[PDB]
Amino acid sequence: GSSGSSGGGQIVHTETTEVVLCGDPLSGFGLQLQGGIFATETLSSPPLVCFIEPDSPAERCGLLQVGDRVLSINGIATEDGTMEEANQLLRDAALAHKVVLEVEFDSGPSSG
Repeated sequence: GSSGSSGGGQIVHTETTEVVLCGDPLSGFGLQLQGGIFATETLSSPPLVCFIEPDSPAERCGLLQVGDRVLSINGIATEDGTMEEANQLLRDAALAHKVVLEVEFDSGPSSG
């Protein structure tokens, strides 16, 4: 199951942030993913936050915003799935009243 590990290695070359969203299965959450046009097709890259709902849970996180990336969802890699799956993954999560998203970025002097 969860076997502990240790010894050496190196720090992650990239950083990430866990976005915990909560909502009902009806009202869902409040976030839109951005990726391939077609649904029935794997994702070579992580989908971006196409859009976000105002006063929504995804927005309440603040940290989240259009442009962000979604590596995995609840531990499910988006690149190892299809657009739909990603969206669907958000559905099942909604039914849980909780969801976890993983964003990618280089924690540092990100000027813009």
